[PDB]
Amino acid sequence: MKITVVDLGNINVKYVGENKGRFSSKITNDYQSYEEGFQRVEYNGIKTYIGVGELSREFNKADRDYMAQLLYSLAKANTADTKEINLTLLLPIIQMKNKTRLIETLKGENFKFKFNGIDREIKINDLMVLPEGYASYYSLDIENKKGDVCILDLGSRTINICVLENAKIVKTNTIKLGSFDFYSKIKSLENAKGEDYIEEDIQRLIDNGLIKVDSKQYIEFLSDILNAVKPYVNLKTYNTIFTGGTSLMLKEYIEKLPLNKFKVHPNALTSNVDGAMEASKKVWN
Amino acid sequence: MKITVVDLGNINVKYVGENKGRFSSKITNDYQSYEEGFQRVEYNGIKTYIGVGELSREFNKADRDYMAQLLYSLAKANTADTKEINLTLLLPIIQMKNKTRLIETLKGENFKFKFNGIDREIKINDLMVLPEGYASYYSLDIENKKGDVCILDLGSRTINICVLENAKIVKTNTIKLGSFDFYSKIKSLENAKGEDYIEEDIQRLIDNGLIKVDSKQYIEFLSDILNAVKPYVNLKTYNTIFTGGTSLMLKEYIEKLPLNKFKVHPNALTSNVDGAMEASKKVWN
Amino acid sequence: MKITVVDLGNINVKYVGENKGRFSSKITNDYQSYEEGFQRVEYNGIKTYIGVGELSREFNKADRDYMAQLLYSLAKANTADTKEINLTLLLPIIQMKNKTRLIETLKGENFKFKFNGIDREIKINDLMVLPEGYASYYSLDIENKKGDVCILDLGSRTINICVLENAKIVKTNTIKLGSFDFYSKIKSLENAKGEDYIEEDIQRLIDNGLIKVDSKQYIEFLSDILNAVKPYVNLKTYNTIFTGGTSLMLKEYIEKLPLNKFKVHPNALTSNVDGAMEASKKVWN
Amino acid sequence: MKITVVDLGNINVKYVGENKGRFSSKITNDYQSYEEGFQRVEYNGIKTYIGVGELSREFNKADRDYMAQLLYSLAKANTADTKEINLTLLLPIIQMKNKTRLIETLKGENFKFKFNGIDREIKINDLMVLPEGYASYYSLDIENKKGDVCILDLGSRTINICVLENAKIVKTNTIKLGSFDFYSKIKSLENAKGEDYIEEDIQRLIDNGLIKVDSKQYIEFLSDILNAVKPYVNLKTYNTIFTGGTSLMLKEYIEKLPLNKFKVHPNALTSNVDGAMEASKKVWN
Amino acid sequence: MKITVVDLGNINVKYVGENKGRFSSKITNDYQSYEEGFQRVEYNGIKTYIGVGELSREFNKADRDYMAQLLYSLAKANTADTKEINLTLLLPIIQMKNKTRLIETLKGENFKFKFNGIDREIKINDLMVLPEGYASYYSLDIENKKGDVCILDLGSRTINICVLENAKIVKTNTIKLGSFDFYSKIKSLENAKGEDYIEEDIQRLIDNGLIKVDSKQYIEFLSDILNAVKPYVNLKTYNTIFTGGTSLMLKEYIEKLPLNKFKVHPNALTSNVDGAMEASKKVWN
Ligand SMILES: Nc1ncnc2c1ncn2[C@@H]1O[C@H](COP(=O)(O)OP(=O)(O)O)[C@@H](O)[C@H]1O
Ligand SMILES: Nc1ncnc2c1ncn2[C@@H]1O[C@H](COP(=O)(O)OP(=O)(O)O)[C@@H](O)[C@H]1O
Ligand SMILES: Nc1ncnc2c1ncn2[C@@H]1O[C@H](COP(=O)(O)OP(=O)(O)O)[C@@H](O)[C@H]1O
Ligand SMILES: Nc1ncnc2c1ncn2[C@@H]1O[C@H](COP(=O)(O)OP(=O)(O)O)[C@@H](O)[C@H]1O
Ligand SMILES: Nc1ncnc2c1ncn2[C@@H]1O[C@H](COP(=O)(O)OP(=O)(O)O)[C@@H](O)[C@H]1O
Ligand SMILES: [Mg+2]
Ligand SMILES: [Mg+2]
Ligand SMILES: [Mg+2]
Ligand SMILES: [Mg+2]
Ligand SMILES: [Mg+2]
Repeated sequence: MKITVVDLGNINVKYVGENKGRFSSKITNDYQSYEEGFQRVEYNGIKTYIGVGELSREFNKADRDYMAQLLYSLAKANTADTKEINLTLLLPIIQMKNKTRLIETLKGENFKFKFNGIDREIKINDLMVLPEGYASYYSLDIENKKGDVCILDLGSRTINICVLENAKIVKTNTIKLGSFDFYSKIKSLENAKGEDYIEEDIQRLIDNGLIKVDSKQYIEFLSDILNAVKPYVNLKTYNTIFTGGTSLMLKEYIEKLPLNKFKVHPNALTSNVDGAMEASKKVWN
Repeated sequence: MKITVVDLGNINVKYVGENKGRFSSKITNDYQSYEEGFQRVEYNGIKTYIGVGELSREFNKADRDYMAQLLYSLAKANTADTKEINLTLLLPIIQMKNKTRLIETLKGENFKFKFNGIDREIKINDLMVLPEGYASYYSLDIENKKGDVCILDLGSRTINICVLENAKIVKTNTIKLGSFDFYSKIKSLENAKGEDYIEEDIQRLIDNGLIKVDSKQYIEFLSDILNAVKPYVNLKTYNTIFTGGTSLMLKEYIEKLPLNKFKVHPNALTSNVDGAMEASKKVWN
Repeated sequence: MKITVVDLGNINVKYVGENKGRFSSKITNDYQSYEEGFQRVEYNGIKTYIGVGELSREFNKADRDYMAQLLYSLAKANTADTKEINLTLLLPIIQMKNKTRLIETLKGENFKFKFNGIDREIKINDLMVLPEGYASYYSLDIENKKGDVCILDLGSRTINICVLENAKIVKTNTIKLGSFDFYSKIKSLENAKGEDYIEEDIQRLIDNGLIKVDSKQYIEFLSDILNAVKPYVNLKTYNTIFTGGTSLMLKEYIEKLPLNKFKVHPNALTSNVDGAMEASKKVWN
Repeated sequence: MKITVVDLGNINVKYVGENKGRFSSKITNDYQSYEEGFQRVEYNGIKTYIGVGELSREFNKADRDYMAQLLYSLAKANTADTKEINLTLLLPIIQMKNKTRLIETLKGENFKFKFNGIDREIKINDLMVLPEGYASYYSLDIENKKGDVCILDLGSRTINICVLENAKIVKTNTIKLGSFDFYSKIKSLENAKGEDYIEEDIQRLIDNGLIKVDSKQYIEFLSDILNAVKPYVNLKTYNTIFTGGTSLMLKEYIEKLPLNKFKVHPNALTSNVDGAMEASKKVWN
Repeated sequence: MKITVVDLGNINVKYVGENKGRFSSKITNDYQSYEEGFQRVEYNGIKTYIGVGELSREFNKADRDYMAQLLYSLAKANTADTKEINLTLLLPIIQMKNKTRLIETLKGENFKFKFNGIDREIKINDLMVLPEGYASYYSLDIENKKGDVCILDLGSRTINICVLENAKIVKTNTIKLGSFDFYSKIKSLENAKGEDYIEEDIQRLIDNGLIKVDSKQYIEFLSDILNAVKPYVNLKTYNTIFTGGTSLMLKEYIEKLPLNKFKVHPNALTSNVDGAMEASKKVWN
């Protein structure tokens, strides 16, 4: 009956159901003293604390312990009364076959968990999967759907390219690149001097004003990503829809490109979500 | 019982059966991630995606992998219930003998395929072949049949000339020329500057308004093609029926020629089809 | 006085001067910790490390930062004592006009750089440019020069066609295709399962024996490239000289083609170089 | 003349000269009653006792009081008669520039110290520095040098990655992680109940059989470290040489990994040393 | 109804209820002659004198005879008329589970005692527990709450670290270190000569001017404690709130640190108290 959409991502998780929201992808099984105060979930005896700790960089996220984050997001989005729902997940546009390994472990399965001590249960009627980026096309405005466009999702580690003709797809591909590599680049020179920064606590340093990120590093990253699209797409053609958090991160620099026609998707963070979410309304409803 | 007509072409495929239509000749065996969303056919274990990828420029189209496009067109035109049909193909007016290599591989053969996962089968009672251009004469209006006319099909790569006396043919020939050479000419100067266009994604650029095609390039192409007909035909004589997509592409420029009597065939795209299609009604029915 | 020839390429750079050689086209401006141990060049304050990092896929290589690779190759080929030389570059047979943008930035210019810390300078008397593929004709054996031949360079991203009559050219063209597309095809199915390969570290995987490249993928690539030459050349005619690294990559499969007369150029890697290099001896000497 | 190599480390110090050996990195300036019985060194009036006390966890070990441990190791390795030597230190592969701050304070300097009351002096002709991990490659067996390998040093607090092509480096990086974090994890749950353990006296508890370390904690640590290498290296590729004491600590669990090609370096403790030590023979001798 | 907060500590006890205050943690069951004149409490027949004698150094203070000090503090803070109250204790941020052993022995229990001969009774409605250091965050000023801060309590024997994001915690840990170790260090060299000082009567000697504490011993202690926080926190980041009596003891030396942003909490002695005390108002009121 209900519908829930979850983009696990690699650094951020974005959920939309009865209530929408997002949080950080950090997950840790490390033992903790003051359990009351943190967000956590316990499944079949193993406990995990969310929003802190490691980052789960493993590629092919079909098997990167997509276990605690999913249930936590389901509990946060919907309410306790809800028991049966329809899940619509978003996988990268290249790892589709892994959905076979997904459905087998989820479809028609009842999951019981704690969610900060308030034990509850949940079941899912049927599971559905959509490519990343392609989903966002549905959230796109009508004025851009008619034309031949290119959905370009700039993920933390994955760039997703989906070229759409007039309501049809032509090209689909993925690139191993994203903001994580930029964070690694920054830490490569920061940790060198005397410091101990890592890819996790580095963005907050930029936000609070400790790391002085020169404007041209963003330009270098822009050139690098745009150097990873020429073999597959000519960005001057195929009016482009930038999506993902990296797009918001680089928008003021993207807007000054030598591209005839383009734009940065509004609410890009949830775009890939909302789009797929719209698709759900089309299928079950 | 049923009758189906298929013009494979070189850039476009045009089918007419219980339901008519057309699509692009692009075919690719390349591996694909998001199979659901594309049009495809799998035959004896090998899968091909239609409407995208390469273009299959091979001449003598009797052997240019006329395999996936044919079955896809048959499935799209007719319905699943249909099992036996009569196929009427259109070959160029010079490669007739290759029909011997065609019939042997098709007549009395049952083909099973997927067509986007919905497996089905189909058989063909008997195969029939007609020259290109000659077919369109049947689709022609009565007012032009009586006079001595010249059917001139301007294909993407082949120009077909068939001179008809009063219900009889006198001259028949083919020329290696068409819109593909024009696309090559345009890309020769476009790719030179900084770009990466090819013969496939170049027409769409003209359509959407990126390539500024000067009016006189069309005139140059017109002179080139009309320079390829003087040895065989005097266009002032032999009232001319222009057919093919190139005719629609150049019609407003053809209409201003110093020719006493001529015309551009209506629905030229399907003309060569409809004509031959009429012929089928004459033979089996 | 001296003469130096440099084929920048897109994946490999090939230099010949007083000392010949080649290396990889990978270039990175990324910050590096252990600078001693890598090959690098610093120009006007910006440092670049060669043989590692990105790949610079940008087409129209007249402006793809042809800056560090050039100076590094000049330093490696010649010696420190040399100050003035004559440069003979090789551009694709379609981007000639870009030579105007080249000469202006190079002719009569003195470049100072580090080359792994040993600072040095160099000047170039005059600059010269030759088409790709056409150059290799000079390196060709005499037995093939007399006949009407077709120089076919199979680059990593560009196919160069130059048809030569008896010591004269007739046809000249370029196609966007090469081994880079093959690498993209392989990674399209490899990255899908669970992996993280890209177009850079994929050839080494084939070489060391991790990727199982089926024999028929090479055949598919051969058909694709040979499907990109029919509109311009009939390979049965115009005895063919295959050049480029891709020719060595596919030679044992090229040798089994239904072509009456052909061959694979020896030392094809440097052929395009040596040929043009011979031309230099003709002009200045 | 003589050559001495010193790996200060963070928990253990490893020296090799005329006589090889190792000891603990614990250093304390705390006042002591029974000075006779402990190992100590007094430099310019300040006394320090080695093998007991604090642990000097400060990162960027270029300035973590690398003062008493160094002289103590020099005295223990060589003999009293020796006056002039050549020092070859090992720094992490990311803090190279700090060598500038090192040489200035050491090169051409005479150090006098007590070494348990037997006053002596020593001078160093010239100082040399090598990256950690990279050094161990020289100690590696010939059978592994030819292939493209990955030196992976698992330090107490630092993971050092150095990817070597055929006798050349491609990738170099550091991660803040090691056995110290594992000790912190263990104490996090041990100290909680009633105890007072710290990161220093915790390994001895495991060795003597008081802390019951479940087998799966080692697996968790293995996954954590292997989660810190995917962005930079694919361990299935790049045949891996594990080095460092942590490798010996986890070897029986490393040996059961799903890695096609790998190994644990013999005498890993001194590997990083011996390797660099070999390098010294190449330079001065 | 009433609310009472008690920080037992290890050397000092700090109570706040209807009347606030503090005293020394010294407790002795030793027989005493002149009982009138000392502060004491007798519980179930056993008498204890407060403010003199031993010091109760036992770690895991959930069971270090937290019996007489508690009742004495309750009697001193509130008045005789009060019978029922709500207790809010402060435990270290690592020994939470011991609260289970606490509540069972206190919740819903009536305690009768003497308190210097004036017999009285008291009951507690419900018991509540909070981590040390975390509590002080509530007492903190608003200007520091919004930012990502680090509460650092420097106890007599325990260092408590609690890293707070924007109103949320991320890291929580404890270290065995404090002013008691400093007192032990001082006595190690004082008792050596001819004296008989211990960890109890040593601070008073500093206060009254008998022990000449060199300024650099405080610096050594500062470095030692700051050497015990690098693995868990980078003090340059995470604006720091120093709390505890040791902070007041070292404040003039803390203020001269190379830290960009920090401060010493006002009334740090009661900070950990007041904070938790505020929390009580939030829960019951
Ligand atoms: N409000 C914001 N302002 C600036 N940058 C943001 C904001 N929200 C997210 N980002 C950036 O966008 C990135 C999030 O990418 P994300 O969409 O989580 O990757 P993926 O889609 O692959 O999961 C982060 O690295 C973050 O720096
Ligand atoms: N609706 C249209 N408007 C303008 N041009 C068209 C249209 N449809 C087709 N064309 C042009 O006609 C050509 C199609 O030729 P086609 O009939 O497919 O060749 P062939 O008959 O040899 O298969 C294309 O190159 C296209 O540019
Ligand atoms: N010794 C060799 N053996 C097998 N393949 C090779 C060898 N040398 C080069 N190649 C292949 O040839 C290609 C080099 O093409 P290249 O000549 O650099 O392109 P371009 O001429 O466009 O710069 C590479 O992709 C590589 O796989
Ligand atoms: N003989 C041994 N048996 C088991 N474990 C050992 C042995 N020797 C050292 N170790 C482990 O290896 C670690 C030493 O790491 P080390 O090489 O000193 O770090 P670094 O290289 O960063 O200085 C220690 O934590 C210790 O537990
Ligand atoms: N007014 C003061 N002036 C100077 N130092 C003080 C003062 N009050 C307390 N101290 C110091 O602070 C310490 C008290 O620490 P405390 O907060 O009791 O530890 P805990 O919080 O672990 O119980 C004592 O060692 C004392 O020397
Ligand atoms: Mg994403
Ligand atoms: Mg046709
Ligand atoms: Mg080339
Ligand atoms: Mg080490
Ligand atoms: Mg305290």
